[PDB]
Amino acid sequence: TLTFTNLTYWLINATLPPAMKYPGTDTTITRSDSSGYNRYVYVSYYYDPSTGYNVTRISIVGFTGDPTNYTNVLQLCNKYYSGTLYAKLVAVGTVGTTNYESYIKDFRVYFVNPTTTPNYVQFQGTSVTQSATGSVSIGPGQCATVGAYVLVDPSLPTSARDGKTVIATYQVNVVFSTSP
Amino acid sequence: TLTFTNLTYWLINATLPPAMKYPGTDTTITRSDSSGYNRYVYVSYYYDPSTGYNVTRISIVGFTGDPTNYTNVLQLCNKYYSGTLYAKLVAVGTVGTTNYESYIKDFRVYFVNPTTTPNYVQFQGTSVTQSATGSVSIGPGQCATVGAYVLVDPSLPTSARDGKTVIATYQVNVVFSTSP
Amino acid sequence: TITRSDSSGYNRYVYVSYYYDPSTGYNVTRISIVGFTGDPTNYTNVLQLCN
Repeated sequence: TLTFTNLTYWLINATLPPAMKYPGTDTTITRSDSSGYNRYVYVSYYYDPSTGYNVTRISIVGFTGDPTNYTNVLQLCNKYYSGTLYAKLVAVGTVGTTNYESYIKDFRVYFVNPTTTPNYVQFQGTSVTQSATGSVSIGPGQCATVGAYVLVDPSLPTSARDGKTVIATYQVNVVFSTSP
Repeated sequence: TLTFTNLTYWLINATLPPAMKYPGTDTTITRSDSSGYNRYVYVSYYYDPSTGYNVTRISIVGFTGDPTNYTNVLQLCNKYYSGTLYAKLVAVGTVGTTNYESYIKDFRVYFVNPTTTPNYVQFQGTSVTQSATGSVSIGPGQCATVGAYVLVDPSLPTSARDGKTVIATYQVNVVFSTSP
Repeated sequence: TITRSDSSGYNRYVYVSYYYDPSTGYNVTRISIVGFTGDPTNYTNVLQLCN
């Protein structure tokens, strides 16, 4: 009954995403004990073959029974879209499983350079107690820097304190936006 | 035997398509890097002479290694019909071959303002995995918006990462009607 | 029975009528179907034929 179509062509274009990640400054602590890793903060990105996400892994060292605060880990800012870009962090949840995840008692990722609405995502062991943060405005050239906060329960077994072993793996998604 | 004909007299004067295609606010970014194009979304409706269709060329610049979605892409928005329009979405497949189509891991199309039953047709590279959606009401005054969701695998060569080259071309057939 | 039309003059979109033409003596039946440019047109119920 008067069924009508349009037959629309769609074309797509590919370019480097405008967010990009810099390793910050705390990747040059260059001081470490016999820990295999010669640094304290690692920043690198590899192409996931399953889904093609620009995965950016980070290695953070936490001190058992003693809270640790970071002030310069990652900075986010537009490098090609020269507009006012809005960013926000959303927590996803634990990925993988090492059965050590009950031994972490608090873990937070937050902005340091721009101060805004709550500006922290908190993980209580395996569950997520803070869903997402608010937006933040970023201009051309200036970047929002991201801190960290790790606290590991001191009851961790001695055999896993040498630093080789991984005790957690958290996914957080930071979402760019053109609106507040 | 007992065969009397019809001799139909069959009146046609086609009216303008009451839906019509509006660029939306995505073309109002008006800002871009030194990538050649001043705009990211090139929405334009062109008279196709090859087969006689009001084909609309719109550009959806999908960023490499990062799933990108758009909110205000296309407006199916009745200005010449005084009733309520009921539409559903069916996709065709591929047009031509850029030899880069395998680099797409997902291409699904979901609206923002109109909300209904699944409301997304999803491509899987060259193949198709979603058939169609349900009906949605579009009447006078209330105006329907079309969205998108594009993800590109970051294994694309840097030469095609400039945004000039077209990486894929798909057909979508939206069927607007006056009845559900 | 579409019974709906924009500012196109005809208050309907499908017409069915028949007149007895004297030139050929045929029960010529008149059907009118509105078209749309750049747009395939399909229908469901135009005419019913049965004894």
